[PDB]
Amino acid sequence: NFLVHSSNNFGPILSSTNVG
Amino acid sequence: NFLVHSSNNFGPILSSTNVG
Amino acid sequence: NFLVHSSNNFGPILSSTNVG
Amino acid sequence: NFLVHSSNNFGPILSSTNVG
Amino acid sequence: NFLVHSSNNFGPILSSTNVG
Amino acid sequence: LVHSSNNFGPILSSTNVG
Amino acid sequence: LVHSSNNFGPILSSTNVG
Amino acid sequence: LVHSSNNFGPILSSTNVG
Amino acid sequence: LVHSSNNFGPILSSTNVG
Amino acid sequence: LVHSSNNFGPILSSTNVG
Repeated sequence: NFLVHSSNNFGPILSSTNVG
Repeated sequence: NFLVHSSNNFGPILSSTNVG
Repeated sequence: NFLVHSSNNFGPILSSTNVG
Repeated sequence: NFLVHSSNNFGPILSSTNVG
Repeated sequence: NFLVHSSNNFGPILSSTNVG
Repeated sequence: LVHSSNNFGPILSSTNVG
Repeated sequence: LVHSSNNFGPILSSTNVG
Repeated sequence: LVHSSNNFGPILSSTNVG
Repeated sequence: LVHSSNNFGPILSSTNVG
Repeated sequence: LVHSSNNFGPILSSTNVG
């Protein structure tokens, strides 16, 4: 009996975003 | 008995977005 | 007995988006 | 007994979108 | 006993969309 | 033994120059 | 034994120069 | 024995130069 | 024995020069 | 025995030069 919401929402990976 | 929502939503990978 | 929603939504991979 | 929704929705791969 | 919806929806691959 | 698999293992992996 | 797997193991891994 | 797995193990791992 | 796993073990690990 | 696990063990570990 869970009746849960269980939001994991964001999981981003901004790897090596070599912004200049 | 789950009755769950279980939203994993975003999972992005912005790898090497070498923005100039 | 699940009755779940289970939305995985986005899974993008913006690999090497070398925006100039 | 599942009765599930199980939406995997987006799975995009914007590989090497070298936008100029 | 599944009775599922199981929508995989988008799976695009915009590879090398070298937009100028 | 039953499944509803939605697997995807992508690669995207080689010498990517910029 | 039942499943509803939604696996994905990506790689994105090689010599990425900038 | 039942599951609703949503696994993903990514890698993103190689010689990434900048 | 039941689950609702949402695992992800990423790596992101190699010689990253700057 | 039931679960609602939301595990993630990442690594991010290699020779990261700057």
